[PDB]
Parts: sequence; structure tokens; C-alpha cells
Amino acid sequence: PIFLNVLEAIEPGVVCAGHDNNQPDSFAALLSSLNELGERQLVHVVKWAKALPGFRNLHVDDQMAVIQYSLMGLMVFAMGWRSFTNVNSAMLYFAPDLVFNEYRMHKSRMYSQCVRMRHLSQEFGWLQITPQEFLCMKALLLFSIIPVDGLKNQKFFDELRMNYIKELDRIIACSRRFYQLTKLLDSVQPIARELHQFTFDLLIKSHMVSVDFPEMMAEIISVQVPKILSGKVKPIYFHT
Ligand SMILES: C[C@](O)(CS(=O)(=O)c1ccc(F)cc1)C(=O)Nc1ccc(C#N)c(C(F)(F)F)c1
Repeated sequence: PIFLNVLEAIEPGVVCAGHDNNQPDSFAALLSSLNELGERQLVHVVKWAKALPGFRNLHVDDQMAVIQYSLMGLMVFAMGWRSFTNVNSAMLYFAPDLVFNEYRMHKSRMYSQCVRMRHLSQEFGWLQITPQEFLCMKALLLFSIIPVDGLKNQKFFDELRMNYIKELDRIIACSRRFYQLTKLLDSVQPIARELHQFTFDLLIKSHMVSVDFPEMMAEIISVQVPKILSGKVKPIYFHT
């Protein structure tokens, strides 16, 4: 199992947010730590992605664009999984120092999005998703959102996507399963778009609510995320 060996080997380790758990859950505090956490996870997602089989086949500009467009979905999917295996989806395990209970979910003003994510997290139990299926599905999420007008070398992207779908189909090797797993993958995207909308809004009013964005995250939110929210960049859904 060469392919699964590689996915297992490259899987990021623990990322902490740096959150002060002695201060009171304030909107500004929770969100400033979520933004810092997003930057810390991006650093790891970049190194992960670049070690993936075949990823370096993509044009270099397309490499970074694909990582940026898919970052939210990747983080959501992985956090659903951490939640499942750590706390059985009782709470959202964003990081070991940033675990959300209902109260946090309300205080962050992301309650509706958090309930979806915990629902996704519960799915990993309701479907009995294996670690190996989780890893294949996560690698496919990286190849699941692109500009409607295509990437710079779109044939190379299509080839990669095709092969990652095949690897997922093998690991399954039943048609029920593939249907379920592709439906679960599709369910990530509406959640990512809700988070994207929330994040962009927060950046625009960030001065007046006293939330800090790291530079890298501010640049992505102002350059890349609007392309998604304006419909230039859209997810690849399996269904509908
Ligand atoms: C609100 C925000 O802080 C915005 S952000 O992280 O700056 C961000 C900005 C741009 C993106 F394309 C994705 C994420 C955020 O979504 N953070 C965040 C951090 C960690 C994790 C995890 N795990 C998640 C979530 F995906 F799980 F929601 C979300």
C-alpha cells in the first residue's frame, strides 16, 4: 500500500493556537486565536500538499492557488476528524488549547457553522469512516475547488484529481459506500462557504470589533476568498 504509506507519513501533527484559556471567552479573543490558528495550520497545509504524490506536477502558481482555495475545507474536514477521535464530537477540537463548547460556539458568533461542523464530525461515526478513508478523502479535498475559467495548466490538475478519485475507490475495495463518501465530501463545501463569508465580513469590520488578522491571512482573505464569494472560483461537487 504505497499510496497510503505516503499519506500516513506526511500527515501534519498537533497544532496549538496559542490561546489564553484564563481570559474570558470574548468574541475578540476567540477570533484572534482562530485567525492565528488558521495561519499556523496554513504553514503545515503548504508542506503537506507539496509532499503529496504528483502535486509538484502542477504549475507553481496553480500549486499555491489550489492550497489557498481549499484551505478552509481542508481545515474543516480535519477538525471534524480530530473532534471525532478526541472527544467523540462532543465539542469542536480546533486545537488542544482551543476546544469549543456550546458557550464558545455562541460567543464566537459562528454558532450555525459550528453546529454543521459538529454534525460532520458525527458523520465520521454514523458512517464508520476509517482513518485510511479519512486520509484519501482529505487529499481529494485539496483537488476539489478551482476557477471556473480553469487553472494555468488544467490538464495536469484533471489528471491528479482523477488519480486521487481512483485511490479512494480502491481503498473502498460498496457502491453504497462511494455514494456516501462522495456525499460527505460534498457536505464540506457549503460549510466552507459559510465560513468564508463570515471571515470576509469579519476582516472588513475587524478594526471596529478589535479582532487581529495575521498578514498572510489578511492577504488571502482579501485576494483569494472574494473570488470564491463572487463565483469565479467554485467547488467541484460530485452530486447535484
Ligand atoms: C475565522 C478564521 O480565523 C479565518 S482564517 O483562519 O484566517 C482563514 C482565512 C482564509 C481561509 F481561506 C481559511 C481560513 C478561521 O476560519 N479559522 C479557523 C482556524 C482553525 C480551524 C480549524 N481547525 C478552522 C475550521 F476550519 F476548522 F473552522 C477555522
